[PDB]
Amino acid sequence: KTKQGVAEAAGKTKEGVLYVGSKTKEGVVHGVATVAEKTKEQVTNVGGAVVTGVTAVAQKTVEGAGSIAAATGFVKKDQ
Amino acid sequence: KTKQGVAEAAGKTKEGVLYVGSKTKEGVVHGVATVAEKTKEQVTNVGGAVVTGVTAVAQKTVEGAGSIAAATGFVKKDQ
Amino acid sequence: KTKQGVAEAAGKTKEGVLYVGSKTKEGVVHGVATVAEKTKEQVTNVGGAVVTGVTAVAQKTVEGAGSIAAATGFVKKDQ
Amino acid sequence: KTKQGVAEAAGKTKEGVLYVGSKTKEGVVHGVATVAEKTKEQVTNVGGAVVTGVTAVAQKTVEGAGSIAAATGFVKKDQ
Amino acid sequence: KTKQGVAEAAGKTKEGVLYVGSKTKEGVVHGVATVAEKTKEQVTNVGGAVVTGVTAVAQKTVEGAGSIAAATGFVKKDQ
Amino acid sequence: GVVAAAEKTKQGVAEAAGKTKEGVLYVGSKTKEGVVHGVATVAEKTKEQVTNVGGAVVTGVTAVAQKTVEGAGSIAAATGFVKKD
Amino acid sequence: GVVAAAEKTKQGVAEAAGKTKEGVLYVGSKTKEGVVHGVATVAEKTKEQVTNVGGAVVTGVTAVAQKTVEGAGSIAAATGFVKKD
Amino acid sequence: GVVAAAEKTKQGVAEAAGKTKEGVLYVGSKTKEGVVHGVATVAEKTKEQVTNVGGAVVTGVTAVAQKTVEGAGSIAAATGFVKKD
Amino acid sequence: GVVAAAEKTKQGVAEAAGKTKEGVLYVGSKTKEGVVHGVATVAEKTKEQVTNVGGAVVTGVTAVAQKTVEGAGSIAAATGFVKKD
Amino acid sequence: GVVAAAEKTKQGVAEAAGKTKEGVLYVGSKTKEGVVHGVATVAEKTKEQVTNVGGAVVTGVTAVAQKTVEGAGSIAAATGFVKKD
Ligand SMILES: Cc1cccc(C)c1NC(=O)Cn1nc(Cc2ccccc2)c2ccccc2c1=O
Ligand SMILES: Cc1cccc(C)c1NC(=O)Cn1nc(Cc2ccccc2)c2ccccc2c1=O
Ligand SMILES: Cc1cccc(C)c1NC(=O)Cn1nc(Cc2ccccc2)c2ccccc2c1=O
Ligand SMILES: Cc1cccc(C)c1NC(=O)Cn1nc(Cc2ccccc2)c2ccccc2c1=O
Ligand SMILES: Cc1cccc(C)c1NC(=O)Cn1nc(Cc2ccccc2)c2ccccc2c1=O
Repeated sequence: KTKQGVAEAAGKTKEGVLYVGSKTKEGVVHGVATVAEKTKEQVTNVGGAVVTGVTAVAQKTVEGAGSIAAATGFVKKDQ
Repeated sequence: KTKQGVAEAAGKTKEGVLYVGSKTKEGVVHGVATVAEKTKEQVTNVGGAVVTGVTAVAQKTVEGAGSIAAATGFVKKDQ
Repeated sequence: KTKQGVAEAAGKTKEGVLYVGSKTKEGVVHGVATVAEKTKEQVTNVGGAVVTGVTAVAQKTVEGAGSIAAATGFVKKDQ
Repeated sequence: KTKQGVAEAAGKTKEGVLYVGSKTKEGVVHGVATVAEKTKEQVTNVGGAVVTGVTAVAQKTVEGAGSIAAATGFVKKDQ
Repeated sequence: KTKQGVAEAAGKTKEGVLYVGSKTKEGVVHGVATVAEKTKEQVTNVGGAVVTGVTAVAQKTVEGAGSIAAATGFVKKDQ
Repeated sequence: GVVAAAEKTKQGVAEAAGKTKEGVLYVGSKTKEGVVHGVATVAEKTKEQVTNVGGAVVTGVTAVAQKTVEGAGSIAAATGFVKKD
Repeated sequence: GVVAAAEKTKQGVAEAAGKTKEGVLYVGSKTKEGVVHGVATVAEKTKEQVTNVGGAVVTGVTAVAQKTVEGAGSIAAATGFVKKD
Repeated sequence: GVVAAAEKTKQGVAEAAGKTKEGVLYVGSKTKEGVVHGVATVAEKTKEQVTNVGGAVVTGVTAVAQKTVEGAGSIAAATGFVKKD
Repeated sequence: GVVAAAEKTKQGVAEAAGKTKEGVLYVGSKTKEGVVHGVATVAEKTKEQVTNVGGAVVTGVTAVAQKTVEGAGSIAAATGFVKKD
Repeated sequence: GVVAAAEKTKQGVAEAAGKTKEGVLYVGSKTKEGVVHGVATVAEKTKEQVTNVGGAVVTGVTAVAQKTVEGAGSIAAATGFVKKD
């Protein structure tokens, strides 16, 4: 037997009100807020990569080796 | 046996009100907010990549190796 | 036996009100909001890629290796 | 037997109100806020990588070796 | 038997109100706030990497050797 | 006098505003005004006797949520001789 | 007098504003005004006797949440002779 | 007099503002005004007797949350002869 | 007189502001105004007798949270002859 | 007179401000104004007798949290003849 990332809840009663709940979060992006007010941005690009926005990436994988969740704003010239 | 990312809930009663609930979240992007007010953006691009918007990516995979969830704003010139 | 990303809920009673619920979320994008007010955008592009909008991608796959969920705003010139 | 990252809760009563709950968070990005007001940004790029935005990456993997969660703003010229 | 990162809670009563809860956090980034007001940034880049934004990365892995959670703003020219 | 000009350009934007007043805006926000959440009551053997003569009585398990803009919110009001001239 | 100019450019933006007043804005925020959360009561054998004559009485398990803008929020008010001229 | 100019450039921005007044803004924030959270009461054998004549009485398990802007928030008010001229 | 200029550049920004007044802003902050949290009461055998004549009485387990801007917050007020001219 | 200039540059920023007044800002901060936290009371056999005539009485387990801006916060006020001219 093997348990990994398991949320367990048990409750027992005879008379009254009983509440049982279980929650699980794996690879979750929650609550991203961005505000830009009266912002000046001047970009001159020649063959490059420029990133100025908002990026939110959430990845969950099982039995995955070598995976990349995010790769933002890069120049790759492998030979 | 093997349990991975399992949410379990059990409840028992005789008289009254009983509530049982279970929730699971895997690779979930939740709550992304962006505001731009009176923002000036001037972009000149010659053969490059420029990203200024909002990107939200959520990926869930099983038995997947080498997967890329997001690749935003890049220049690739592999030989 | 093998359990992965399983939400389980069980309830038992004799008299009264009983509520049982189970929810599962895998590769889900939820709640993306964007506002642009009085925003000036000037873009000059010559052979490149420019992205300024809103992108929301959700991907769920099983037994998929090398999959890419999102690839936004890139220049590819592989040889 | 083996337990890893397991949240367990148990409750028992006879009469009254009983509440049982369990929560689990693995690889979760929560609560990212950014504000830019009256900000001036001038960028000149020639074959490089410039990143000025907001990046939020959350990755959860099982049996994954060599995985990279985030790789932002880099130049790679491997031979 | 082996327990690692396990949150356990148990409660027992006869009459009254009983509350049982368990929480677990592994590889979680919480509460990142950044404010830039009237900030001037001038960047000239020629073949390099410049990073000025906000980066929040959270990674949780099991049986993963050699994994890199974040690699921001670097130049790699391995031979 | 407010003047905005743009001459001899390739892409030009010229905006002029005399007076401007911004407003209220919500983006991905949650609000709760006058909200009752999660009330649980258990009673086994309760004896209640009420003798009310010309008054307001509130008895039992009561869960009241009120949201008022230009009025009054009351639960029990035993008044008299209310006049507006 | 407010003047903004931009001449002999490739990309030019010229904005002029006389008077500006910003507003209220919420981005990914949560608010709670007058919220009752998580009330649990257990009673076994309670005896209650109420004799009310011309008054306001609040009895029992009471959970009240009120949110008022331009009015008064009251639970029990036994008044008299309320006039507005 | 407020003047902003930009001449002989490739990318040029010129903004001029006479008077500016910023506003209130919330980004990823939580607020709690008048919030009652986590009230638990256990009673076994309680005897209550109330004899009210022309007054306001609050009895029992009471959980009140109030949020008022331009008014008064009261729980028990036994007044009289309220007039506005 | 406020003047801002930028001439003979490749990337140029020129902003001029006469008068500026910043505002209030919250970023990733939490606020608690008038909050009651975590109240637990246990009573076994309590005897209560109340005889109220023309007054305000608050009895029992009471949890009150109030947040007022331009008004008064009271729990028990037994007044009389309230007038505004 | 406030003048800012930038001439013969590659990247140039010129900002001029006559009068500036900063505001209040919170970044990752927590505030608690009028907060009651963690009140536990245990009573076994308590006898209470109250005889109130034209007054304000507060009795029992009381947990009150108040936050007021432009008003008064009172718990028990037995006054009379309140007038404003
Ligand atoms: C709630 C309650 C119960 C029992 C005793 C009382 C005093 C109250 N309070 C109020 O009625 C508050 N009020 N008063 C007035 C003015 C008015 C009232 C009665 C007769 C003539 C004029 C009013 C007018 C227009 C729209 C709303 C309202 C309002 O809401
Ligand atoms: C809540 C309550 C219960 C019992 C006893 C009292 C005194 C109160 N308090 C109030 O009624 C407060 N109030 N007063 C007025 C003015 C007014 C009241 C009555 C008659 C004529 C004029 C009012 C007018 C318009 C909209 C709201 C309101 C308001 O809310
Ligand atoms: C809550 C309560 C219970 C019992 C006894 C009292 C004194 C109070 N307090 C108040 O009514 C406070 N108040 N007063 C006034 C003015 C006014 C009141 C009554 C009659 C005529 C005018 C008012 C007007 C408009 C909107 C709100 C309000 C308000 O809220
Ligand atoms: C809470 C309470 C209970 C019992 C006894 C008292 C004195 C109080 N206190 C107050 O009513 C405070 N107050 N007063 C006034 C002015 C006013 C009051 C009554 C009649 C005519 C005018 C008022 C006007 C407009 C909006 C709010 C308010 C307010 O809040
Ligand atoms: C809380 C309380 C209980 C019982 C006895 C008293 C004296 C108090 N204190 C106050 O009412 C304080 N107060 N006074 C006034 C002025 C005023 C009051 C009554 C009648 C006419 C005018 C007021 C006006 C507008 C908004 C708020 C308020 C306020 O809050």
